[PDB]
Amino acid sequence: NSMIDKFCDWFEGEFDNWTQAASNPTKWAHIIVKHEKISEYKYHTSSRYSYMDKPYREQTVDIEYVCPELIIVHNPACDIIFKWTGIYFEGESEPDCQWNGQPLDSKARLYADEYHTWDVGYWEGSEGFFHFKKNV
Amino acid sequence: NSMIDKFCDWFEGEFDNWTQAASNPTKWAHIIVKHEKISEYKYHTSSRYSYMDKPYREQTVDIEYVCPELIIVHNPACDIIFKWTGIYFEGESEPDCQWNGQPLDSKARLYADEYHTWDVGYWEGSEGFFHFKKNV
Ligand SMILES: [Mg+2]
Ligand SMILES: [Mg+2]
Repeated sequence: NSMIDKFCDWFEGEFDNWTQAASNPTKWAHIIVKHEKISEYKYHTSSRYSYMDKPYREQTVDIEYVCPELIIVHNPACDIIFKWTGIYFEGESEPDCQWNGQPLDSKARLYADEYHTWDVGYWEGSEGFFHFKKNV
Repeated sequence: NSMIDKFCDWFEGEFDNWTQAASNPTKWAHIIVKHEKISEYKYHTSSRYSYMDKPYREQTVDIEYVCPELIIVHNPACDIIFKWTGIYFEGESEPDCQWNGQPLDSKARLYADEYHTWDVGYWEGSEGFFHFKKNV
């Protein structure tokens, strides 16, 4: 209503997983995710350890709408395709998803005030789902 | 013939500016540019100081053809639009070009065995044209 504008409302901002990290500091890094709006439907995305200024992960995305059901967070490296479930946006990487030469599988859940991400590399594997809460 | 396939032939590979750097080492860094083909019309691009393994600049691009005259090296951060001159591909950044929050102006020339680049930041300025020669 429109779906893409609602997505962008939820998607934009700064998120961090303090509660997750603090609750098991030896398992989960404390990471800050920033989705900064450049233009309408254009965001600069980045992830950083909270004690660092420089992100370890960084790119710019276009937000595309594919009628009727889909929101695509687009980058040539890896599109993430979101569907509205009735409660949140559920996202999954396209098949050809790669970071920097490594096949990647990504999942994401976008809520009104949380962003959950799940990234798995062919060789490097994964830690599981990060739970990022959106900052005020 | 087709123009986009010729572009991709010239664009793909590894380039470095040894002669430029060596000739004035206090002015020009020795940098290696790699254009690695992931898929048809899909490349992973990176620039690194030659003594480093990790690039300082890194992204994935889609190669798009816009009939009749244009080749677009696409990334949501900054499209570079190339025209065939009769001798080489001349490239210029789209107006909305940004790296990571800084307005950027980019120019490039793509030859059969060289790649020249020119990047200017709003605040940081520029060094001028880098002269990268394509490695065998
Ligand atoms: Mg793609
Ligand atoms: Mg664009």
